[PDB]
Amino acid sequence: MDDYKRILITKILKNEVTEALGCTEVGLIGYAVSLCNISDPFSIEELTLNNGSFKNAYAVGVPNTKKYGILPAVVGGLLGDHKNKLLVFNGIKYSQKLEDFIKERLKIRVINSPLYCGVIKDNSGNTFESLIKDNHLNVVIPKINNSEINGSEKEEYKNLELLDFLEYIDEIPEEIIQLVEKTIYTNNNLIKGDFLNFGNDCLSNMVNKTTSACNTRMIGENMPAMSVAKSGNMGIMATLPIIAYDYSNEQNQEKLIKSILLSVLVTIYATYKSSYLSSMCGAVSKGGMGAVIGLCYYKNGKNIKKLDSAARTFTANLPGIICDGGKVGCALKLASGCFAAYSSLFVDISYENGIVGKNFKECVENISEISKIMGDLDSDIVKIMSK
Amino acid sequence: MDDYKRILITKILKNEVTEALGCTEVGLIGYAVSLCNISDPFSIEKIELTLNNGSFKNAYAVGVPNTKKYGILPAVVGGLLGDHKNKLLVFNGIKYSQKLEDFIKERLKIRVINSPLYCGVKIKDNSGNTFESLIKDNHLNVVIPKINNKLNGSEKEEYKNLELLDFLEYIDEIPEEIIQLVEKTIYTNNNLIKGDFLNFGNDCLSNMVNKTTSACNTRMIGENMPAMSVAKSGNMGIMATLPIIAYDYSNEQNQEKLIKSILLSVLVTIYATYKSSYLSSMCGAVSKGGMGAVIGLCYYKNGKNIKKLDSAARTFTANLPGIICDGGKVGCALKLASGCFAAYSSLFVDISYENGIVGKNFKECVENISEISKIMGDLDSDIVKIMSK
Ligand code: SF4
Ligand code: SF4
Repeated sequence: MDDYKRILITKILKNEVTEALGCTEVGLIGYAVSLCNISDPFSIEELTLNNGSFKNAYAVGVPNTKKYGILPAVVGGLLGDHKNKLLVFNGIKYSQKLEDFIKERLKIRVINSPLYCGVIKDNSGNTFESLIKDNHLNVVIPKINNSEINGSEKEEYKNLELLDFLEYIDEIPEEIIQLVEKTIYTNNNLIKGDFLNFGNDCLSNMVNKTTSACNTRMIGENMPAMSVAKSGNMGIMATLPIIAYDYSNEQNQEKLIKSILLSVLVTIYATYKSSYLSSMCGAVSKGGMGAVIGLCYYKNGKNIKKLDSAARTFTANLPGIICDGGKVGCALKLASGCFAAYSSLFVDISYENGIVGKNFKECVENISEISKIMGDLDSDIVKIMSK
Repeated sequence: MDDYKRILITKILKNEVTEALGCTEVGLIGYAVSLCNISDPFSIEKIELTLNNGSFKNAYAVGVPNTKKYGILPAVVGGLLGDHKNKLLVFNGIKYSQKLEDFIKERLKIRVINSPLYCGVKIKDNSGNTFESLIKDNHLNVVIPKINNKLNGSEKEEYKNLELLDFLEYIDEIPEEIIQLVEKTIYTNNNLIKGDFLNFGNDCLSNMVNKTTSACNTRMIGENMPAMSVAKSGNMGIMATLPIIAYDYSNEQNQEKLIKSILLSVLVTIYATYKSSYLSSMCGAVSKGGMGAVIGLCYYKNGKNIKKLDSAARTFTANLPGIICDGGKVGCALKLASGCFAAYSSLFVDISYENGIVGKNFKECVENISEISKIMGDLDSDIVKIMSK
């Protein structure tokens, strides 16, 4: 209908929906290490990360290494090129000898701060330092210019309503339809085998597929994930429950496309609302709100009261949860999210009950404010993991 | 097993496992209001209820018995229509009058404070008379007027130094009094099941979530039915017992096995509560009762297996940590439902200790969970600040 709304939503969809090869933090570490440009990787005789980064990278698989941790990311950066940027681990040939070489020399130190990735000395004596700072991945020392969006457009998207999202998925551009199809493609390709299949009912398949794709993204497979806001697990949480619900129901193409589009709209909105960093698991919360709105739209159509009830039951169900770092166990958390979505399709919770919001907007507002309240917990998380 | 261990375990089980009629916060509010002993409630000009963060949180959206209503204002009306001599049972035998609710709604000015349990009522009437009442610290102690009511640590600390092996050996030589306690617990909690709350199938976990949420919803809406509570947290007891009851209902139908598993669940729940010595806005009921329930479920499925119980604890710790305690509500049941999930998912998945906050065994898992609860702190003030809108 409206013009400014369609163009803003289309632009933000083209912006937020990207492809991230696995965990972004190991990718950033490898990119910084390749920016150090060590000529002979075996000639090395210095990594500084913030609490959240060290947490997320302590037990996550690095692409094309079949290993977990920060040392594989550093070795892959050594064996990578700066021109690949966040895809620094592409085309590499992992050498166990270089891993064993760097293990004795890689001295890592953690700091309490926002995003900070600062790196090495060689046999000759030369020292090469590099730094990547701020929430937006901005290189400060290699100065290699290279996603952002100005605040006015984000603010205009925050001023949208659920009705606007319902109207947008009825007048979808062809580029956005193909984007949704490519998203479903990338995230469905992440399903490899069984990870948590405990039945043949709908929620069984939902949990199975979601946990399998999350585990695939975690174990360091060389398969990209269609991420929203550079959080791949958030995109998995937003898309896969809806995919598996559609698989166990009508097997509808356009219906699933529209439901996932509304899910992504809700996810982008929630991420915009949760403007502050948080140690609360933002991926689970936001992706699950998106997924439950999409599932309610698939079940009841364009029904405002049903979507409000789903958001209320979700807010009452699984609010507040720790983001203890990218891990194989993260899949389990997403599994819980699936539950929180399905349970919200059959339960009504009054607005008075606790932190529950009065509608979709107020639910998202309350969840975002509580995420702001839970605050900086990454310091204590890193202190715990070190033991 | 050792003798001192068995005697301590029996004492602590008979101590923590009590019967709570629930809805204790609205009951406290109604009792404080009834201590004013208002003969004619309709002569009031302004009421001033003062609650602490925790009390206002837990009583904001809980059902009041014999009122069929939710909130603090129904509790205030029920206290006005009650007698102080009824103590916490001010709401028994009452006939709720919508007219008195509509009258008091215009005059009830509630104010929140940052303190331990505090319920102070200050009522004025048309004549000019003022009636004050106050309840401080524990529940049972009214200060205005001065009807005092007083509420060892060595036993708690000795219980903290036990191992899961002690709990496994105790459920093999159980005294008869403790067996009767477990059976009465199962009876009380199965009687709390009233209808369906989240039944979307006839499979095992469907029954688990359904029955658990049904009994929690029954305890929440203000029914005058007692609940077998552990550490006076009824939802904790439901979370610890009912998942095991429902898994046994959908599997082997074994009596002594279910008794032993629920006893181990209660042991693990009490242990987790003892370890989390500091207050937290994190949902302690879900966490502790679910740790008990998942240990009991692992004991029912795989028996006396240390690695199996370790894996269950690891997957549980990785699964659903840090849920909010946003006040006693109908939605609380949903959280408990999630707990069921968090337990069942741990019976078929192993999570390495390297994955995040997970500990190397059960003991370390509980220790990390307790430390994170201690770190999260109060936060209830901001919770009520959010709820007030
Ligand atoms: S818990 Fe959620 S936010 Fe934290 S690492 Fe896992 S997927 Fe990401
Ligand atoms: S939300 Fe959890 S901690 Fe809070 S009252 Fe309900 S069961 Fe207890």
